[PDB]
Amino acid sequence: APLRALLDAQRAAFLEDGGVPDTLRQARLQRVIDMLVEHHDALCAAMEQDFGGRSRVFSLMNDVLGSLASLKHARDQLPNWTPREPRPSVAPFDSFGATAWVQYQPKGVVGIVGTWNAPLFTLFSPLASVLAAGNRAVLKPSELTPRTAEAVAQAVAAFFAPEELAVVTGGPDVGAEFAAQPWDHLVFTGSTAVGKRVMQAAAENLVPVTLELGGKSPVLLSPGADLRNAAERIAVGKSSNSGQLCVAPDVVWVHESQAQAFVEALDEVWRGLFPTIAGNRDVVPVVNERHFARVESYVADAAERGARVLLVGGWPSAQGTAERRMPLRVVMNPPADSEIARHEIFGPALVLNTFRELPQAVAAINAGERPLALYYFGSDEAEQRWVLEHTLSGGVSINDVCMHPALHDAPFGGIGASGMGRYHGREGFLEFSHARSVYQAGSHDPRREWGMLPPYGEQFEAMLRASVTR
Amino acid sequence: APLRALLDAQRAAFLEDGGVPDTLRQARLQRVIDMLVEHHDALCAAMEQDFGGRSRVFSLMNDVLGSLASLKHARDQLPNWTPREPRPSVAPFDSFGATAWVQYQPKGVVGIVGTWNAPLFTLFSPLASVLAAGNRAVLKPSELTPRTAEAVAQAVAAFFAPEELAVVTGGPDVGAEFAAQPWDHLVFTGSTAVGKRVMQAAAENLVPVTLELGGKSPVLLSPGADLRNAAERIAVGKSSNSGQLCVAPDVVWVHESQAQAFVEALDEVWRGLFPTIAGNRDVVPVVNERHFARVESYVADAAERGARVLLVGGWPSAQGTAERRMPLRVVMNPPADSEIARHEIFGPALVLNTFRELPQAVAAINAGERPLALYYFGSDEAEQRWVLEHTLSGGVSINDVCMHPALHDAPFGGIGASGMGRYHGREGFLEFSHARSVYQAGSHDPRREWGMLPPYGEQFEAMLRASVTR
Repeated sequence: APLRALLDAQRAAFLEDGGVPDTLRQARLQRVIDMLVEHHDALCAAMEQDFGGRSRVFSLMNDVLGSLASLKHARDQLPNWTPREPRPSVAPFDSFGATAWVQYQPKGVVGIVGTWNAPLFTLFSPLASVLAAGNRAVLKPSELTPRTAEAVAQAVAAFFAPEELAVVTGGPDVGAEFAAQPWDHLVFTGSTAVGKRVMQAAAENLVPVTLELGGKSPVLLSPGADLRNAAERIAVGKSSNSGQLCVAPDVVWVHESQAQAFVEALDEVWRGLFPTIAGNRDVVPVVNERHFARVESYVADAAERGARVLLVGGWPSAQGTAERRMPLRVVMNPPADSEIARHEIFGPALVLNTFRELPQAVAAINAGERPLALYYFGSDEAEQRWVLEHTLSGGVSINDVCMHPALHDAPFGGIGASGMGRYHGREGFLEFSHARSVYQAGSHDPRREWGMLPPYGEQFEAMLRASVTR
Repeated sequence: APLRALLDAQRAAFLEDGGVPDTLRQARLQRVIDMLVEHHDALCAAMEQDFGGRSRVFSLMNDVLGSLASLKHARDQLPNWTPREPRPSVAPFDSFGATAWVQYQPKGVVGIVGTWNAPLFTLFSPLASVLAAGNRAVLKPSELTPRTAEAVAQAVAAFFAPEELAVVTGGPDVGAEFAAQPWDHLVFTGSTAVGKRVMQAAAENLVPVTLELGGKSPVLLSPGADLRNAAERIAVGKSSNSGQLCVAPDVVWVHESQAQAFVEALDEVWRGLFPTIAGNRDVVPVVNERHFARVESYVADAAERGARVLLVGGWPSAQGTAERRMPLRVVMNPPADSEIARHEIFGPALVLNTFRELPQAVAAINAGERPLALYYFGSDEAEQRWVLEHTLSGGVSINDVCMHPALHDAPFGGIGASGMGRYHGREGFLEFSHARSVYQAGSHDPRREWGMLPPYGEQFEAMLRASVTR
């Protein structure tokens, strides 16, 4: 009842809104920016405590500045997106004055369900597109970052009336009720398995959904790639948030003859990034004991099944285990029925699979679900093109990892099991708009003269038949 | 299994296509064009007999030429849609050579479920966009047009290998198995209630959907509108297919003082279009006795509840009833709990609601579900703008009805209960494509030398804080 009452109040205000001018959308976006600028110290502290020691430097980059960048881009660019677009109209009536256009209008009240790994970005980066399109919104921060959820709730209550932007906090019971409301559009970031249940819940009210989901993002290492450079970039991206990123490298494909050299370079880079693991505040802990036991169970299962497990970047210790801070474990060619071959790792472990011929790796990728991200390292344009043409992933980075979601003017989203829909840029503006085609009649209707109206003319029928051509 | 075996055969062949060049997509579209050109007379005969007398002129114009025009537009225009689109890359790394683009790739195997009221158009017009995007497809014609379904199946089997394009026929049991398959995309046209169940079925496999559904499409008659011109255009569009169109005018809103003039004009026009009703091959029958009883019960139920019912365009007769050919019945101001106020008519009856101030009509529209189409007649540009700004519908026609789905270069689809997603034009190409964002790294990575890598120093932190600005 209280959640529905909030949706109804936003909807009542929207139906009185009518048109939502550019400058009102920009003012709303500016208000969100001003709120984050005012509250970012409290927000970084909350994120740190929620993880049990997540670096405020990483939070500032990933969640605070990442969100601010999305919001500013939408603020500054949306005047280019709102104008209507004239289109050719229906021939031959356009020869008599008929015209046409597409106009974009907000859908109304959008719900946004965030996740815990980037608990501001997964709320405020989709919000930037949602507000640019002229909607009102309700945010549901993750209960796995409850200090952050509460700081976001207090901050929005201080800056916004609830009819314009509101926050709902609570456990997964609240989230479930959230997903069942008749929104005009629902955005969800989270696991593939939960995304299915979100879509089932949305189906009850025909709510369109943006689902940003998961998978095992592969890296393809060209047999001709600079292995030392690839190891550096992959180490930086994989160690970010201790692998707790939706686009983190999950499986690396490397030529058999280059596996050892790659792991050695990966280890050297990682030890230079993290000279200690236990007690190192730069190492992001696994968010909680549940997810720590999850990741560790994949590693232990792989070892029991006979896969070789390598330590990269340090040694485990009692204290690191207690802090949920770990070096990278690399699992070589795990069996297809092992847990780590079948689940998203989302943590400090990595699968390293070897190949003889790069099409062998592409075939394995294609036999699995389509990942949110796919990566290719190399310098052979023909090979790069072949890999992309014969795969499908949500997005791609070439000669780096984890970079394409930071593109403001390109869509960010999945495909297949990694999700549907997108946000960011003009594509994200379109996602939360209805594209409304309009035909406008001309002055003179020639149908009656031409015999096109019943009782139908024989000449008209003759002309219809002469129009059936290749 | 047979249905799944066919999907798997198409999927296996898709994975071997790799890239799908423009010219292959054009050849596929041309083969569909050639098939329809070769078989259109037999298809029009099947459609006539399935309805018990649907005009071969109407079928030729709407199902045959409508489908052909969509396919030829996709064939001729797709080389404009497939090129990759460069985009600004991620700052500051674009100052170091990083680049980006969006590339479009087919999703794979698309299922298309058609309906009976336009049994070719609702298969082949979405198919045009599906094939333009590089996909393979399976079609499910409506079983309410069984001769047409069979003719489509035989025509496709004569012209196409089933791994490229195939047809499945059968009743609701087949339709349910069809909606449960793991397509890469599913297109469904039909009622809102069945669309809900389709979306529920798709959720189990995270299948993205294009749902083209229903509602009660309203006409707003400005008090300044030319009433005779509006009556003429509305009579023509409402009598098309005897109202069995997803964008047919369903409710007309008229100022109280103009209702009589409008109904008199509508009658005069309708009698000119159909001087007789019974035995008149120009009058499309209601497709079968079930839908005939449905439509007639809405009329009866409204009169039983006190609503005035007016005859437009002729007088009912025993012969007309047996043929399922009727004059228009106009139901005035029916109560909100009447069947005709709550259901899509989709036949030869129309609700006429009166207003004293035009905003009353908009308010009532906004209190119901969002319709697939909305129409405005008038000459006041400001009033026209106000109406469109304060309503939302799939599409719109101004000073005509039923025209905007014939736009080749604008999307066609619904919003809210009238559906989600779209086809036609570049928008339809994009519907059945994945838009894959790609970041490509530059030569020199500046992060290390700028202190952006762990171990995190205080100067990097200071630079981050200095970036937190309005």
